[PDB]
Amino acid sequence: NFDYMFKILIIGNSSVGKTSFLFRYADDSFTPAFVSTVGIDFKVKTIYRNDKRIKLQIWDTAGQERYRTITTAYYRGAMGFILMYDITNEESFNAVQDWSTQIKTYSWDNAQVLLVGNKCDMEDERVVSSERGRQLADHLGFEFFEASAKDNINVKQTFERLVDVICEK
Ligand SMILES: Nc1nc2c(ncn2[C@@H]2O[C@H](COP(=O)(O)OP(=O)(O)NP(=O)(O)O)[C@@H](O)[C@H]2O)c(=O)[nH]1
Ligand SMILES: [Mg+2]
Repeated sequence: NFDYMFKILIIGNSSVGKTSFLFRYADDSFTPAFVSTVGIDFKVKTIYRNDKRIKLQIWDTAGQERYRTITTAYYRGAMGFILMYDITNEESFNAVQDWSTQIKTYSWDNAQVLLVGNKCDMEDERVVSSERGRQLADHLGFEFFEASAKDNINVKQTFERLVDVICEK
């Protein structure tokens, strides 16, 4: 049913929009409701790149600290990570460094990572500049993206770039 299968994990503080990000990408759907993820969830999505069928096993992790042990247990085997924060939430941005270290502690075999500042549609409520996001991504050695699960801005682009760097690894 596939030529390659890439395991991808979406991590970051609770409420940054990780589930919404996946919901938009996999089902082209979005819900304004906040239904916190219990531990970890996943969605499989088959994409077609260079005439090849790549199965994307996407794990949607819970952001709350109490689920750290449950979620980090899935880091090994992950080939790509979407480290997400909310442009309207400073605390979620300040947590990026620690999320980055978490990836280093539990990930294996040079997993690829993209830093994503979600909810970019909330321009009037923005608290973290794109400049700061880009600057942190650079220092962490990650490529940067700002996106919107709500307005469907850069969700596909984010996932496709991740698939590219994983494939070209
Ligand atoms: N305006 C806007 N709201 C968004 C966006 N993405 C997600 N949200 C909203 O932010 C809230 C939390 O989103 P959710 O996807 O549940 O976040 P999460 O990071 O998965 N949470 P947890 O880690 O607690 O499971 C929801 O109310 C959702 O509608 C976005 O791009 N724009
Ligand atoms: Mg969630």
